[PDB]
Amino acid sequence: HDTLLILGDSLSAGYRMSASAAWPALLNDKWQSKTSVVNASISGDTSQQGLARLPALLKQHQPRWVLVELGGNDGLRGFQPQQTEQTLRQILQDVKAANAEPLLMQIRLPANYGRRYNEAFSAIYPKLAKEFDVPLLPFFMDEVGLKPQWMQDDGIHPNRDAQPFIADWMAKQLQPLVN
Repeated sequence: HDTLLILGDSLSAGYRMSASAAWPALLNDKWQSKTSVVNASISGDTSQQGLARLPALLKQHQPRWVLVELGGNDGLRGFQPQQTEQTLRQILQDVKAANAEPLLMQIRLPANYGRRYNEAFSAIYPKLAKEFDVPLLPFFMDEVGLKPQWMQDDGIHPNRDAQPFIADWMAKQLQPLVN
């Protein structure tokens, strides 16, 4: 009955698969009658789009914890790292002000983007985790990517088959935090 809210993009919503197929639904199943998992993710969401939806989610779901998994789409849509940092800062602030605990997931961009860019982008996550003194979960795609059979054709998004694994991985990361 205590709720974890997942505020994510495609990596949590599921890319070209249903609600029921994505790892949060599987985690919800695994944690039935202990912890409620509410998936508030939408494919393609930027950090700014996530923040826009946040006040209505906090009021509606009154979560105890909010897992923030955003930033991956920000560069592609014209937002610089410094803008992503500030947007995430604001998200963490709203979660704490609603007396929930923020959990930040580390995001990594494709090597493709540039070495100068990736270091700056990746660096905002530990910076904010330290600044707000919150859990920083590792980027699960670092592991999922090691199995081509778990990747959709685009080489970016985990497929249906990957979702049970990711649910297991999240359950383990989140266990000490949630009961």
